[PDB]
Amino acid sequence: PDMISVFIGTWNMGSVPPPKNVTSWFTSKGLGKTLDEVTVTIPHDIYVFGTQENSVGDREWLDLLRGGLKELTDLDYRPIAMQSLWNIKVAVLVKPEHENRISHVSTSSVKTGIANTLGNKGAVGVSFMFNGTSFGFVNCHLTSGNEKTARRNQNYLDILRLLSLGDRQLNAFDISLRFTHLFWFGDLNYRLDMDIQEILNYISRKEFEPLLRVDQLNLEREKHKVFLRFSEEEISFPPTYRYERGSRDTYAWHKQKPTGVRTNVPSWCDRILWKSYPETHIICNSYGCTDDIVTSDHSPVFGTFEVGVTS
Repeated sequence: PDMISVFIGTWNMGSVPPPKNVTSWFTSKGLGKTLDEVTVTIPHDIYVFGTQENSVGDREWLDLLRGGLKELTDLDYRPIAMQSLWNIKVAVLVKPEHENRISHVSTSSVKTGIANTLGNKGAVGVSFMFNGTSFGFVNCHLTSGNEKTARRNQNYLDILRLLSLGDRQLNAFDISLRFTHLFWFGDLNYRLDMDIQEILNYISRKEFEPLLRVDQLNLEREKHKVFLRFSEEEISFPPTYRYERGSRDTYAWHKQKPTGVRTNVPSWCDRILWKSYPETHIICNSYGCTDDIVTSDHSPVFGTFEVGVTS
């Protein structure tokens, strides 16, 4: 073809296995810029899944994917690559009609953290050539905590510099330049710079712009300190973190435990960003979160893209 559809899913699963049905994730049905207004489920050319706090072993986890897509699309999707760094996992699967259109499949992982305290923070990446065009997919999980924006940016640049995706002719290059299309997603862990009470009312009024204007990620992009020249689809879905398990009508922003009280204001922790080489084309058609996948204190986020490929 000339254009291809690429699904990207990122989901911090909360150290807890997924439920049997996660169709909503795969089909971009939920809140935000969604595909609720389609009934024929049209398969995508490439499926990319990023997860954080994944308790499922690497082998078992790719089976569920392969199966969920076979049951949704009737096609035996071929897995191209998988990378894990402890509980950070990414997998890429492809429509069988494109298996031999793919080459130079690379994988890498990097453990961010100058004295990374728990040490489950880092990234995993895969890169490959679809016909003549090269792709990169970075799934990461950066430093947690409301006040740790500085550590998150340092993690970003550490991933940026120390991750060896693609082949080694691209090495003086940096990741934002090694690839035709570079998708960066995961639990970036940036939070809202506002007090609990105002955040909740804005969410209850469905007024998201006053919240997005104090989102830490947006702020540090606007200070030109991270993700320089990356794009993000505008966000029109509620913060995906953090919910009580069981449902999606309760932000667990102040739960007391024998390990200390945790005050995490609702935030858009889970993001899909992208950067393309100039004069190359890419359009985002969905960007949202599900509202029925309840196993995790995060809700999964989806993004679909039409991407141009050569031949």
